[PDB]
Amino acid sequence: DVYAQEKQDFVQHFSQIVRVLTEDEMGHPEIGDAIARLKEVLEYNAIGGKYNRGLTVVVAFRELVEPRKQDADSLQRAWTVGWCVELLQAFFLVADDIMDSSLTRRGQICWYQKPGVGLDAINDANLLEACIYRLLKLYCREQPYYLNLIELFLQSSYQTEIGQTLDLLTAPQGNVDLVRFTEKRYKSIVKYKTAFYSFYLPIAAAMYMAGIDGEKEHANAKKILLEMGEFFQIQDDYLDLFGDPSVTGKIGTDIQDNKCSWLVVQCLQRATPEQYQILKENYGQKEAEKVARVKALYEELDLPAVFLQYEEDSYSHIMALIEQYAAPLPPAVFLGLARKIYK
Amino acid sequence: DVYAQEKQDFVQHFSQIVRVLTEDEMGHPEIGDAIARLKEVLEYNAIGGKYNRGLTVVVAFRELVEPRKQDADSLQRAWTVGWCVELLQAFFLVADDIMDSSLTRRGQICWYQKPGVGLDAINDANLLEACIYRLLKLYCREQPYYLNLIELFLQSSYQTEIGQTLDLLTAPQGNVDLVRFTEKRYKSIVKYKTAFYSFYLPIAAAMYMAGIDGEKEHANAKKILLEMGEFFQIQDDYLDLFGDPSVTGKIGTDIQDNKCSWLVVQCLQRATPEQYQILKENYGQKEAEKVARVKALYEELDLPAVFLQYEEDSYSHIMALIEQYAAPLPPAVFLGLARKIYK
Ligand SMILES: O=C(O)c1cc2c(-c3cccc4ccccc34)cccc2[nH]1
Ligand SMILES: O=C(O)c1cc2c(-c3cccc4ccccc34)cccc2[nH]1
Repeated sequence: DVYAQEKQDFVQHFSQIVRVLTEDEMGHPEIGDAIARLKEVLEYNAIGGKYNRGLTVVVAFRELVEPRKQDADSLQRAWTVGWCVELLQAFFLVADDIMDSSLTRRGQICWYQKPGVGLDAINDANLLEACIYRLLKLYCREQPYYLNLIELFLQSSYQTEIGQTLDLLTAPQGNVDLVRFTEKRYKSIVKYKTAFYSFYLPIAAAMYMAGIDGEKEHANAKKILLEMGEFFQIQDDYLDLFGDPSVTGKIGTDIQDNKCSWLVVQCLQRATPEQYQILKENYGQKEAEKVARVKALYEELDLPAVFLQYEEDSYSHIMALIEQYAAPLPPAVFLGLARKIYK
Repeated sequence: DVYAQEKQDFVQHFSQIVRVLTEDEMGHPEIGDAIARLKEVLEYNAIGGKYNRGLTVVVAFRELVEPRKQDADSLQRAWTVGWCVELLQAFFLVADDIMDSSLTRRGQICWYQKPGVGLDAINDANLLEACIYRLLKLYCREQPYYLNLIELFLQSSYQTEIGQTLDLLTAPQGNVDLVRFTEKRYKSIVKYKTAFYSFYLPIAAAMYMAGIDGEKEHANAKKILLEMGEFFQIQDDYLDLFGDPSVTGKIGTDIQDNKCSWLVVQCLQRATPEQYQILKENYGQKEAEKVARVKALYEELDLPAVFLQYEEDSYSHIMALIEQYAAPLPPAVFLGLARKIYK
């Protein structure tokens, strides 16, 4: 795929990002110790993932911009804006792992769990966020899209933070309540906390870099991308349990962690008073036996079949969304992304 | 003073800020619960202080802009940018109180310590930061200084975060070391963590709003304001101990909290090997007797006299800085601020 083609150049560019960001202690030797800590924070948190969100900027750039205008400088800017997306995610992950007491992230121990780090990781998360705007100034200050990119990264941080607030209010640690776990609530959490920054932001960033700044074009691209975001998170909640972890790189911690998953939401909708009481008793419990009972209840309520009928309607619908709203953008912009998610 | 004159109108404008920020759930009823939490976060954290940093924007605006151009709309923008400074501080305080395990802030319990809040306050701090850029867009999008304000608020967040990193590395909780407590380190911490956002940011924001965007003018104003910032923090560290808390609104928690204070720094400089060992044994201890021994050592080393000779040299020096670097700005811009700090 077009993602694997662009990966190597993109991952190689991280060294440049780190160099340019650590080139602040040249004239200001006084902050050197802080800059060394910033480097360590970048290396641990911005590296070790799939880089899919960041690569989406680069892939979309290649497809939106005329090959003739894709010079050395424009590509460097595309790889930087791609890394800004990856930094925005690192900032979210570092902080979210603190708030939900996570132990591991991308196979390794969470940054905040590292000895000597702890709650200092809050400042580290803030620094990761600050790096975006430093990189945008260093690389894009002179571009006609500079302001659009700044506003886009700010609006996406804001939407994600609203999504995170909504998530925290729905699943309060200690105040365990399944009444709050509605489809309307789930869809809003997914839209604000995940779909905007993961799907709309990288394509939207690529669009502005190509000079596509029209509100209607951005509204059209957003209608497609937000639906792709809903599907992705719904599919990810299934794979957390009903998915053979050979393919993935994570296992079912959602039942024991008391998460507002798409599974628990459908389970509640299709529940009899007795079925609900079983879920009420077993969901969110650290006990192995209790986790095993929820899985059995999900299987009983046709949830692997419910997810298949959802996939079916979703495959056709995203194709309808691309058919109707991709123009004037090349449909391959959305299709290349949908292939990675839907297959 | 000119600060007390502008206070009432400024504090009354908070209601408008909260209304405009909570006017996002009109078209998006789905995020209503999150917006209610944002309102509660604003009301608890942005209110209850002296509002000095925010008022500095408004006072400086009144003195920099021609009375004829100070219309209804321009004043609303000045009060909003003043509130953006107050929000930037709320974001820093909420987060810093988490990182150093603070119990109280402005006489009341820290937000994170409130039952049901806890580490959710990290998201709350992030939301407070996001509100700045929302207010700048809502009020200043159409102004020729829009971008300058965005970049100024971003650069100030970055400088404060670097200052906070430097502070955390100097005073690691558990890894108690006085060797790190140097004057060069203290001055860098104060400059990055405090002086930029408290002194340079509000005047600089007022300057851009007046159309004063020149690099030399900003460099001149910064030379004055950074020295005012150094003095302020040095004076504040003294008042923490040697200052009768009748005047202030806080007491000596710096010795027991193991802080890199200007006092402990001078104490180390003027220490014999024996005097250092006493400090090494008693500094950073929760024990009342141990806290009492440090105070006695500071008194012995002429530290109230050392601070007076510092005040003397500082009074003349800031007057020299204003004399030399205020032009073309009215010197009252800096003088009105220095009066509040130096008297
Ligand atoms: O977050 C992960 O580890 C992950 C990412 C993906 C993606 C993916 C591929 C290409 C672009 C994307 C843009 C936004 C979100 C996800 C993608 C497809 C399948 C599984 C995944 N897991
Ligand atoms: O932070 C507090 O509570 C406080 C603020 C002040 C100020 C002050 C006054 C006017 C403008 C300022 C701008 C930046 C920093 C401090 C000021 C003068 C004395 C004591 C203070 N305590």
